[PDB]
Amino acid sequence: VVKVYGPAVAVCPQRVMACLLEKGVEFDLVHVDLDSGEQKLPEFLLKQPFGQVPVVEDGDFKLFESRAIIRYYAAKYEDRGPNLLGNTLEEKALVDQWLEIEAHNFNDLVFNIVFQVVILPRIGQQGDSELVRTYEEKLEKVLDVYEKRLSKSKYLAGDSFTLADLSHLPATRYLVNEAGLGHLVKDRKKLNAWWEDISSRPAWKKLMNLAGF
Amino acid sequence: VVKVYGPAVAVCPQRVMACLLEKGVEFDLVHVDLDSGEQKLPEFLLKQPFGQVPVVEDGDFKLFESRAIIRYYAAKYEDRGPNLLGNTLEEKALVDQWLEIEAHNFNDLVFNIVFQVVILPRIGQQGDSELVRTYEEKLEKVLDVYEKRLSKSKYLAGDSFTLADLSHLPATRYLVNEAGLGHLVKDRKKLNAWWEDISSRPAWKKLMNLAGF
Ligand SMILES: Oc1cc(O)c2c(c1)O[C@@H](c1ccc(O)c(O)c1)[C@H](O)C2
Ligand SMILES: Oc1cc(O)c2c(c1)O[C@@H](c1ccc(O)c(O)c1)[C@H](O)C2
Ligand SMILES: N[C@@H](CCC(=O)N[C@@H](CS)C(=O)NCC(=O)O)C(=O)O
Ligand SMILES: N[C@@H](CCC(=O)N[C@@H](CS)C(=O)NCC(=O)O)C(=O)O
Ligand code: NA
Ligand code: NA
Ligand code: NA
Ligand code: NA
Ligand code: NA
Ligand code: NA
Ligand code: NA
Ligand code: NA
Ligand code: NA
Ligand code: NA
Repeated sequence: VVKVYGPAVAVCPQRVMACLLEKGVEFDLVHVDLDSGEQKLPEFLLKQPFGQVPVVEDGDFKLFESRAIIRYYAAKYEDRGPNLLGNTLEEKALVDQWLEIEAHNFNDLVFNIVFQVVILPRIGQQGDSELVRTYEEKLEKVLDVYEKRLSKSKYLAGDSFTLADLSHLPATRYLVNEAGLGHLVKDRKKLNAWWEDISSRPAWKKLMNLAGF
Repeated sequence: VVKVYGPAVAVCPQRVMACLLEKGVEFDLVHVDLDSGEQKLPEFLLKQPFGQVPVVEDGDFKLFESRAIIRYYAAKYEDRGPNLLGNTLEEKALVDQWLEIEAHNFNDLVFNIVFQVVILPRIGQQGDSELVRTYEEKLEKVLDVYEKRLSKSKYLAGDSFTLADLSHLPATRYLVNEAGLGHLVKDRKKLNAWWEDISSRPAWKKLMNLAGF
């Protein structure tokens, strides 16, 4: 049984768990207490040498980097559950393109925002609201590209749900709830409909029930 | 024949071209003048809607995000030239892990450094040396993990050269030349040997001959 390391509430562990749930892969969650810096101490650095979560252990196989992990499990269990990768090399490439868009254009801004608005106040530090503003204005321009895409295609990589969509679930939820920036999605009709669809999937609802969201 | 858009000198176009050269894929380079902001104007935004390079056009197939592109061509031409992906799903996962390490842990720091040290002075702006210092200190800690890995494995993802190594070529060259931070590699014996190996590959030398490096 796969072991997943990290808090249930954290974005990158959730990305992994969402894929495992979609693919029907049993796992055991091992909390790592990011609040207290457990991920930076020697025991955990033997598992993830950059001191970040998640890592997975699957027998004597060990893997980190959330987007590497979801690609691995989507392939290992391709012929079960939803096709998350695409079939043809061109379909697979479009999944990869929209993962790459998620991982930089989108997530660099969303993380920055959530870190200032949500993470830092929890440890007694004021966020930099002016900086958050700059991220918000960049993110509107990124999401205008999403809206254009979703006007043409039901999901990001084509007409079916894939890893590309899945990878957005955890951070987007924080963006539109805890960070108070739901307008970024609600202002964009196709994006809003996409969000209400993907975030209502049974695997995601199960994970949110576990996490308390 | 594949069309690749972007300057020959730029990092992400070079990442793509390195893969095409390794795989023996013919291409035509279409310069995009980043110096003058061509990538932000309407004509180019029809090709890459985030206003960045590269994009590839391969008949009526269009793809952007450099790491999506190199995965596509490594798969489309798997049975020719070097195996860049790995064979087993676990080998492929380790390639993906080290691509993910390149794409965030490594490249976020190297880009930041090169932007301040190299890009901004070329447009008449002083870089923020204090900020560059902070990046340099983070990057030493990242590269200590690389050194540990390369003590155990010839290349990053295993005993052979893969996409994981390839993806580092363009930015590392800037880091150790134009940015003046060659000590980051030279200080680390296994990393230095890895660098002198991968950057001497014939495909890379050909590309550097084209680019003027
Ligand atoms: O330093 C931290 C500590 C945390 O507990 C978390 C951190 C950073 O980042 C959060 C996070 C928030 C938003 C994102 O887009 C993202 O990639 C990660 C994570 O959920 C939880
Ligand atoms: O705004 C720019 C303009 C550019 O011409 C370049 C930019 C940014 O980034 C450079 C760059 C430099 C270092 C990197 O690690 C990286 O990912 C990209 C690129 O080579 C060339
Ligand atoms: N590129 C990594 C990012 C991992 C990451 O940022 N993890 C966060 C949780 S979402 C973390 O461990 N934060 C605490 C820290 O960085 O100290 C991946 O995708 O796995
Ligand atoms: N995530 C993108 C990054 C592309 C990117 O940053 N491209 C740079 C060149 S290396 C660019 O176009 N810079 C100019 C700009 O951002 O305006 C990819 O990997 O393709
Ligand atoms: Na990780
Ligand atoms: Na990340
Ligand atoms: Na304001
Ligand atoms: Na698009
Ligand atoms: Na919890
Ligand atoms: Na691109
Ligand atoms: Na990038
Ligand atoms: Na100093
Ligand atoms: Na390692
Ligand atoms: Na040139």
